[PDB]
Amino acid sequence: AKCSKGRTASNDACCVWFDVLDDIQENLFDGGECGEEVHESLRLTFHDAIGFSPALTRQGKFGGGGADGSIMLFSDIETNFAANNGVDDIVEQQKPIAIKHQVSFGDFIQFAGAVGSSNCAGGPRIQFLAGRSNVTKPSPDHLVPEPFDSVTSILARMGDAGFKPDEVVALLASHSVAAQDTIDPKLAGHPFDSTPSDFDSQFFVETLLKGTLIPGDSLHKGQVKSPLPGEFRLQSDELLARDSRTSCEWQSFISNPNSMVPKFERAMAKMATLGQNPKKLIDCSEVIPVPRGRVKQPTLPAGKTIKDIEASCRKAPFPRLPTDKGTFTSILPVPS
Ligand code: HEM
Ligand SMILES: [Ca+2]
Ligand SMILES: [Ca+2]
Repeated sequence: AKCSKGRTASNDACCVWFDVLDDIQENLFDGGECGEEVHESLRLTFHDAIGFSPALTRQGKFGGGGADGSIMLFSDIETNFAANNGVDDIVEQQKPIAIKHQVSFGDFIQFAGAVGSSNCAGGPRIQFLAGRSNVTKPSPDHLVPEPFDSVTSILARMGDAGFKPDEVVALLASHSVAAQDTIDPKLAGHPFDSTPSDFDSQFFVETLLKGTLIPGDSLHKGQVKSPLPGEFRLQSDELLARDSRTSCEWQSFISNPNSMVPKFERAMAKMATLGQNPKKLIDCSEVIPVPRGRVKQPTLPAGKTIKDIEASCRKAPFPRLPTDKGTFTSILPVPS
């Protein structure tokens, strides 16, 4: 098939996404930058997808429709979940966009995440299937994992959805390109790692550092201590990095940074299609750009040493990674 601007799709129905791609890379991702709107976007893929409980379904109860765009269709309901605070912003930006192209909301949300992550340095190229219904029902509450939930409860929430523990760690790779706004509003935009626009293993490293700093005037529900100024640290992430169910895979992304993108692509492709039949969708992965950027060597921050690493696995010693030189430069917030 032939699409706009001299472009080609194996399947004709994918042709609309090429023009969607042009719009969001300009009028949402600012010339395809890996910034706030990509971060929000990528986070939005999860808040839509995870509204999916087969355990609830098995009991004659509605268990959510996963990647069905309901968070957008029923924004009023869903975004006033406490687990969904700060989410209404990127929903209300995306909504008019997906309307003009008459793509379904579920399709659109998975698209923006797939597109934006490709904008990130050493970013992943996420599979993108299309044709999700635009008819669904709002997600039941309390399905989204909270940063103050226990690992045990978090594993069980994602296992219910479909994920084994290894896969959760993989998905969390998204935190490399991430900051918070609602745990501590006064620290809004401070990233979970030192390089929030690179898709690198720095998140897995800095999560294993000891928490030594209180960045705000106090700590908060779901927040623990940071290892570095400018950096925020989630309770859930600190735990998962050290939990013996998850510590070794957490570490695997450090000892083998090449494995991070393909492992994260696999799991994302599951997530983008929770509550969906892939055999009932068409493959428009072509539209999603090839990411630029080499896999970076993971480094220990300036001022840090292997002594600062809370090594939590068990089968395999921590890898000998070099320390950055100089004094540590306090980490700049993600732009407004
Ligand atoms: C497994 C349970 C998870 C928990 C408990 C969790 C928790 C959080 C929290 C508390 C924030 C900060 C939100 C705020 O207050 O502004 C955040 C940010 C973010 N999360 Fe996660 N998350 C989880 C899984 C995921 C997954 C599966 C993805 C994507 C695959 C993801 C992608 C993101 C992104 C991209 C951000 C940055 C948002 C921004 O910078 O505006 N998270 N997460
Ligand atoms: Ca949903
Ligand atoms: Ca990063």
